[PDB]
Amino acid sequence: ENFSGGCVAGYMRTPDGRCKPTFYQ
Repeated sequence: ENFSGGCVAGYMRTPDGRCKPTFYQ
């Protein structure tokens, strides 16, 4: 439900329609 939408900072915006965290330590 509403998978995409407004994401937060640090969440790479995939070019398909999703959000992924980029906390590479």
